[PDB]
Amino acid sequence: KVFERCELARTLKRLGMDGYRGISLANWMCLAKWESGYNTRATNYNAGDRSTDYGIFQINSRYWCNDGKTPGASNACHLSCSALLQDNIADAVACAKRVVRDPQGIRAWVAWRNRCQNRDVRQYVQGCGV
Repeated sequence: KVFERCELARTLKRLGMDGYRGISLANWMCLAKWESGYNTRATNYNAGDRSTDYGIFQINSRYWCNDGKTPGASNACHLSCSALLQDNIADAVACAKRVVRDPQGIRAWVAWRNRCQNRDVRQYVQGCGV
């Protein structure tokens, strides 16, 4: 599924993402935009450590979900990585929350660092009534 900008914003808000652990909705919108371009079935195989980034937030197999093929991986969100490729993002949002309940917070994702930190993210939720 490829969400429209404002469509995603309302859904994330509805799912309790506005300010979860200090993170604004516009920060999450900025992450998704740069991670998968609002695409729920985006995946990225990282041949280096044999892991894959799944879904709209591009959550990595080594730490967050189980795909059975990542060497010495972990499953913190306790989900099958298929749960992160659904059109219904409820599980992906629940896992992204688990990720930010970690020391780095939203900083866990390097693309957030590169394109959202100290960047005007307000533009991602303008006109969405959120």
